[PDB]
Amino acid sequence: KVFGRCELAAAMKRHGLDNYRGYSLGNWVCAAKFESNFNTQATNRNTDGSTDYGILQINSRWWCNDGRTPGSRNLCNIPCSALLSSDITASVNCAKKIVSDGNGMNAWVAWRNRCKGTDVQAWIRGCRL
Repeated sequence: KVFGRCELAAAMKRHGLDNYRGYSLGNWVCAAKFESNFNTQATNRNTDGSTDYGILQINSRWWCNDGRTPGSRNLCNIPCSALLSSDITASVNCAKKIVSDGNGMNAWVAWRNRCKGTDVQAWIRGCRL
């Protein structure tokens, strides 16, 4: 599923990301934009052999099982395919664990490089929330 901007903002809010670990909703929407272009089915292979899955490009070395990432963990206790669903619950719950891990949203390289310190509120401009 490819979410609209304001649609994804509403979904993320419904599932408890707004101010989650102190990160306003705009941060999350911004992260999703640059990670996946709001596309739940986004996958991207990494040089290390792991793969990133879903709206927030969660990695298979630590977070989900895809059955092909040697020596990886599955800390979110989910198959990586769960992260490609039109229903974003698995991606959100897994993101909550990731952002709680120590480095906050810096875990998302695209967030650090493209969203961090910018006017992230712009991403929820005009949305019914």
